[PDB]
Amino acid sequence: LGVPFFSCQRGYKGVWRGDGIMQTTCPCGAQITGHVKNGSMRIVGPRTCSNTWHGTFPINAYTTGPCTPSPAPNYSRALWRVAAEEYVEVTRVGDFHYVTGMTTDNVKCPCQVPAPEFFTEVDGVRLHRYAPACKPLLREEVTFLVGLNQYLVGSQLPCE
Amino acid sequence: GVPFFSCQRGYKGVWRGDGIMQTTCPCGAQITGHVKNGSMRIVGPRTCSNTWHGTFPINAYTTGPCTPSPAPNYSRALWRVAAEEYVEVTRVGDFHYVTGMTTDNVKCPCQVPAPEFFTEVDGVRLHRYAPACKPLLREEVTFLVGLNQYLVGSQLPCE
Ligand SMILES: [Zn+2]
Ligand SMILES: [Zn+2]
Repeated sequence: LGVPFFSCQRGYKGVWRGDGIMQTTCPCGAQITGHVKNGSMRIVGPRTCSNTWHGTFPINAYTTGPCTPSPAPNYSRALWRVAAEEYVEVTRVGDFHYVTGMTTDNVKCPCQVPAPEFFTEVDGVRLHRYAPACKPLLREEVTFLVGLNQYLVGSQLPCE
Repeated sequence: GVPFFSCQRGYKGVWRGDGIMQTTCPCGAQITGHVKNGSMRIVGPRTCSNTWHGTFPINAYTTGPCTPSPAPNYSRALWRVAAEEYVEVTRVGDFHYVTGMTTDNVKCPCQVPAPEFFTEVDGVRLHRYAPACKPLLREEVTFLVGLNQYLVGSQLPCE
């Protein structure tokens, strides 16, 4: 049962790539419409959805339309999907990035981070339509694989 | 919006996640997929090739909690390696080769991902959002893996 405000997903507010009409459903039940033109989204929604009031658009498995978010480069943390059902948590310090969490020990991730629009989530905001459930993040005494080498959790990504 | 001929080529195979998928084919048809045990039951009008072929066209109008889990035994795939750039990968046995790219000097990861990370596999789109694919350049262009450069047609180095 969707409930106003308490059920609401934290939506995206920012630059969009592509123009047209976006459509989504907030977990509260609200249908949110985004009118996108020149990188900017105008939000239409009901009074009962936190997204309507914040001017945000909750991206999820029920999002449709031609546009995609282009997230701001000043993010702190991101969820990066590195295998079919596995995630690494990326922490951005300056221009450097660190794997600070993972869903399973010895998860293999690419040696460099992609552009932020390839992240599943940035600072708690979902960016992708399909995304597997994130398992609880392991942040202690775990390692990740890059090729043949093992790196300790908190390590910088090999290529930087 | 012409029946059969406007139609997008759709996916048929294993899905992960069970539940109800919905999409709109470019012909205008609404197609529903009921996913149970990784298998999809199609419901659609007889005016769409996807109904007639048992397939499900994944695009910007797809909704539902499931995703394709394609067999690792494709021949060619489209791989989105930058915001608006793609590489074409050709598989031969356990080896992969970059056989096309949308711009010269594209950088790509050294390893191909699992197939569900491809935007297209053998002409079947797998991803909901996907930027338009510019013409694929298949000759006299280079791709980069880290600091190393390779001519089109070359194997990906982490193999
Ligand atoms: Zn809501
Ligand atoms: Zn059709």
